Amino acid sequence: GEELFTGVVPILVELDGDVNGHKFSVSGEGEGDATYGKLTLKFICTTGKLPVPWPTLVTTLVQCFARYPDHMKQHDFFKSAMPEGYVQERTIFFKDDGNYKTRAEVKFEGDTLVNRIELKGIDFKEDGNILGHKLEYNAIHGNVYITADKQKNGIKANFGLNCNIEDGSVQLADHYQQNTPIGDGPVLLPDNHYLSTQSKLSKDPNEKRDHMVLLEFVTAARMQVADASEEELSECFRIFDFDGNGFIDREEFGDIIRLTGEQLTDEDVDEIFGDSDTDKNGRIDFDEFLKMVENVQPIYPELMGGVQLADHYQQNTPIGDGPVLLPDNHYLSYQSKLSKDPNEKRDHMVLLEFVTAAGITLGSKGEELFTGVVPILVELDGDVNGHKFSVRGEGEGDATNGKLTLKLICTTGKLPVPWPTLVTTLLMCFARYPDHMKQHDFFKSAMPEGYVQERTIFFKDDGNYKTRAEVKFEGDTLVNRIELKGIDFKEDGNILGHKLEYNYNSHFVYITADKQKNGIKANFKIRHNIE
Ligand SMILES: [Ca+2]
Ligand SMILES: [Ca+2]
Repeated sequence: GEELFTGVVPILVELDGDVNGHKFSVSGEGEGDATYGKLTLKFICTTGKLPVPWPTLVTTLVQCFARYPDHMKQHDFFKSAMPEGYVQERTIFFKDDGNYKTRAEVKFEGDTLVNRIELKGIDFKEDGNILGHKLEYNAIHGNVYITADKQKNGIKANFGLNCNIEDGSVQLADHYQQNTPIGDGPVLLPDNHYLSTQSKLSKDPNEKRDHMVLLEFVTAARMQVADASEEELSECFRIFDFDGNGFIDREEFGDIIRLTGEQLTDEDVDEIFGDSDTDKNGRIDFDEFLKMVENVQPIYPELMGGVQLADHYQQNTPIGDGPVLLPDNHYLSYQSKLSKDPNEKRDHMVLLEFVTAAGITLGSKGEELFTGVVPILVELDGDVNGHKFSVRGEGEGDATNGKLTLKLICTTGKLPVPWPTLVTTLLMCFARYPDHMKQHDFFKSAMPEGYVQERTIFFKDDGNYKTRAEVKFEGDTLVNRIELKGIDFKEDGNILGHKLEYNYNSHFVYITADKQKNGIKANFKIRHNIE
């Protein structure tokens, strides 16, 4: 292997595509600067209008221009295969839509680096997010997780790539990648690492054709525990250890490891657990966790990278004196979707929550009010660092499917904090408890007359929220009335400086009884993505 990438290199890109019978060609040109991990490319659809969104093609349309730091040069397969080049193949699975299969040759032709690609797409929905042009033209980013494939003399890569849908929600594209060298000469076969990639999409004002301008940065990295503080490694362990007992069990690992990506089978999970549990005692201690972080490269970058932790401490008490169910220990699995009503002019959040109860092995009263689609009202008054605001919401809850849908409006103008920081504050009564767990649903048992739900939320390296809510029925409407006080926030921090992404991760909320207050309590870590 040799470095023809020491300076600036001219790039050509040619793609021929067919997605659901819709043919198209793309031609691009630009420059690559590997020493700074930089590309600049202008891409043109030569066949008129592109039948798919430009952001779906970014990854298909030259990773040999990655910046490999000096301590990682021995892991750069891409450059080592030059000038003869490599074959890059992918299958890209769009969530709830079709897939692309791609085959590219990336090689030198003279002193120009050329990417020649054929792409075939199938099973797309003609008015899906892809063929219906429903994605935003923003920016994409992600980590490309590389492992050696010694059998083919090359590498594999996987990564989930997110792209914003026009309604503010997120489209997932699951990438499976292979690279093999075109020639016979030696190549570097790397230890597990990843490419940290940020893509900037824009337009030329002077270009009439359907096109994309791309500025892109690609940097090689490898997670090492030596490069994180005790604090950070402890935080990361605690994401896994969500029952707070100091050790990671199999159920926990299964739950949390699947938040690092969508591409692990039940067997892959069993394997990682077995490999990490080096003393075979059925649990991952902290020393074992530290090895597991280096061996399974996605863990720290996906759970902790670019994340703002919010530590929640919660307590729920019945308003009534009627008897309630106090549960054995268990947890709630939360998935959340954030979107925008395109006809609401005020600052607002549409929130969809999926919530199921789990974590009791296998071996009513105010249930009934939830049989039952139930209308919800939400009222919050807030004060964060002296900044007052009110939120008013309405929607529906469906406990039989663990589903709720809410539209929330800031009635005082512009919300002085990001909507995602209020998601947890703005209805655990709409969780679906399995039939073997119905005796553990405190939340429904307190209805009709309801419960108080208090929290303290600690934003790491920033201020905290304190909340008090009453959740009760008034007639046939379920009402959540909340006061929120926030203090000690930094005016240029991630909260008051609005540097949190408009999306939401999945979480497991461990619930325990609090018999002395005749209720339940819970503490859990929320993970807000930064930017
Ligand atoms: Ca544990
Ligand atoms: Ca162990």
